[PDB]
Amino acid sequence: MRVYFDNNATTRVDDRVLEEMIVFYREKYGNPNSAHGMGIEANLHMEKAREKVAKVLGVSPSEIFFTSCATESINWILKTVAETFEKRKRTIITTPIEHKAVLETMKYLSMKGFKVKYVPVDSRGVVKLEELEKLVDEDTFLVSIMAANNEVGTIQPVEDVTRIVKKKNKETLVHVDAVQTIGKIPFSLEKLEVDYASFSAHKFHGPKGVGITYIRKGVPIRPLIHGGGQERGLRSGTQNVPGIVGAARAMEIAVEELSEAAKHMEKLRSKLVSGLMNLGAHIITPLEISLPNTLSVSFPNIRGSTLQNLLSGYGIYVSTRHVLDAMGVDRRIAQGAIRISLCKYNTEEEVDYFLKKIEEILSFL
Amino acid sequence: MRVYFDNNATTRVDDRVLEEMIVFYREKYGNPNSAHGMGIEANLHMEKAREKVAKVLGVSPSEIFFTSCATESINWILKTVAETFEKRKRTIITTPIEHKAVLETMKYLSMKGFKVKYVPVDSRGVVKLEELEKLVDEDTFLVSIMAANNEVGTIQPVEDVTRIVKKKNKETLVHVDAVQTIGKIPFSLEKLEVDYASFSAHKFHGPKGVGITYIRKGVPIRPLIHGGGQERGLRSGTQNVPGIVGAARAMEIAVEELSEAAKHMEKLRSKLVSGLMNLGAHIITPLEISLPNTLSVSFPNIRGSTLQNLLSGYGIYVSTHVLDAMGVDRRIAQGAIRISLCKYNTEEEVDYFLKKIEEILSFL
Ligand SMILES: *Cc1c(COP(=O)(O)O)cnc(C)c1O
Ligand SMILES: *Cc1c(COP(=O)(O)O)cnc(C)c1O
Repeated sequence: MRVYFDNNATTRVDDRVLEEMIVFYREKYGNPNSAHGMGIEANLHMEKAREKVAKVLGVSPSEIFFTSCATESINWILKTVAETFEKRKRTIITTPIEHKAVLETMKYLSMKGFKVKYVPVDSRGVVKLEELEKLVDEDTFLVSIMAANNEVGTIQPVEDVTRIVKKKNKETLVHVDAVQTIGKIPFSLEKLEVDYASFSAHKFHGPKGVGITYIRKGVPIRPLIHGGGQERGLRSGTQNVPGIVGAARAMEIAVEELSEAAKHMEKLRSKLVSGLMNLGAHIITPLEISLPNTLSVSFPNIRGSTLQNLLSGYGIYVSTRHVLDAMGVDRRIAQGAIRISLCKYNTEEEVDYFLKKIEEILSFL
Repeated sequence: MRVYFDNNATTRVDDRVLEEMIVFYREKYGNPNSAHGMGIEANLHMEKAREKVAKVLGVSPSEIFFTSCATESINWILKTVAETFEKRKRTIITTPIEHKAVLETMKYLSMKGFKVKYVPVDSRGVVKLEELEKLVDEDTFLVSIMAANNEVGTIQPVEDVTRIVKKKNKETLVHVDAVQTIGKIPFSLEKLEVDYASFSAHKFHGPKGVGITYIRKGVPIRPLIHGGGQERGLRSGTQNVPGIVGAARAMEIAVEELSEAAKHMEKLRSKLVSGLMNLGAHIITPLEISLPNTLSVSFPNIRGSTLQNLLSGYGIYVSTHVLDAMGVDRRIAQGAIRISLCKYNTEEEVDYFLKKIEEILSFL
């Protein structure tokens, strides 16, 4: 049996999404910027996708931008916003549990002369709100937080972070890496009061090669990619129409089936939690404040990679750092840590299979 | 019938290409950076794609990088190469007929304090070699030239350009926007001696959302996209595996059938040229030094947009600074439409095009 439990790394495209995408590869393949009939037709569907994404997120179509991935969206926002504040402001705040897309960009901005401060997180991986309040100063133009951690699944208090940041400095902008939200926990930007947000379609059964960016009307931004003038002149290059259409459909389906999908994942996760603890596993993920499909565990007596390799040999796929370290997790636990991440298509039969095979693997070791 | 003559704007994905892509959406959907079996499988196919592209272009697999589009590649190269020369060198040279991906990036680098020089082109759209030799100096760290113009089709003397540039300053790097080459004219980087080149899969029956970048082993480059470490740490973000696999297969097919395709397109283009000239059309495209599929024509006293609009109504798709750089008269420019064929266009479509465009000219 093939058991894919690494959905936080990427997901299989939904059959409904793929079907819609094929139309744009085979029939409506026009360039959305062309003034002719096939061009206007492509542009129509691209705009319909943008509107569908805006509706799901609760924002205006004009605030939705398409990129090649969330990593691009993140580089774009962090780097161009910084660029608009050069000579004026110099302080940026984020957390040490952010994805490398954010961290490596912050590392780059540091080299360029910016001051990046890191708000620590507690042992459950939740940002320390009291330390955040202190770190935010008048020279702070941007705060970048994630809606949920990809490795351990810890959900962050975005609303409190936004409220606390605005009270300490009304002008500070907030960016939310919202990649792990869609289809796992509810996420609307309608009343969230953030300025920028990043999403990746392949994390919610959408295709790879497509990122989604929310940029609040009027906030700072410049092009990371200059050229033909696509995306209101802010991100040039021919738009990945098939991808954009699939991604929008994927987002809509993910949010529409959220309630049922979340209950189901939460249920499969509880079966995994108990079955693994009974085999000697330490649970790293804080179950009460985490994505319902995510479960980071550890068998301290075994290297995570060794466990990962053996599971893969049995047709079971899981994944295997800077996050656990920031959480104060013991090095021995971190060394044997593996991440199990479900999707709406995972079943109880796969969980039973996973528990049975992992027990065998463990007895041989 | 439906006649798509706007292949230089984008093309329909080859059925053979799409068939391969579908496998990566449905079955082999692992993250190529994942350490497990599905990750290894995706990484494997992604590396095969890289090798297939390297083989086609005559370079090493380690010199091939995948992006989201040629525009991203162009931004990546121009912006980060310039970044490495900050406070050292400050002059960049390009032409006025370059695609906006290049011109807009130059406009940005100019605003950032770099000195951008523009080598003029002749009335046929060919870069003036004498002026190039003159403009390149010791402060010139990079020269960006296109292999062929997308609007009028003019093929540029890339070898001469590189040769002239190296003799004047052996340290100057050369980037070639090679987007309009693949599947239209032969293009190998094996003995070309350039440092960077950009390609766009959707211009050769590959998917949209995929760019191919050639970076000579050892030349300057920094990440435009920082993050997880993908593409040798030079371009992060989860790689578009289905697209990469599709783009490589498309490139392989395009080049493998270039000989037959280019002759077929040239035959179709000549029939179009004669038919259009026998209707009063001025031919803006230099037939002697241009892509075999491209034809920029203009009817006196008829706006290109109007002509394009009517052609579209008849199920015929064509498109409407390059002309300004070539010295083309305003009136002729305003009437310009661009016809661009692909290997799948037919003689039947050309006849239909000629018959309907005449009918249209009578109503206008
Ligand atoms: C996957 C992920 C990213 C990066 O997505 P790419 O699609 O690879 O660009 C960024 N942030 C988080 C939280 C992620 O899970
Ligand atoms: C189409 C084109 C580009 C841009 O390609 P995108 O895929 O839209 O990034 C760049 N240069 C030339 C010559 C082109 O024809």
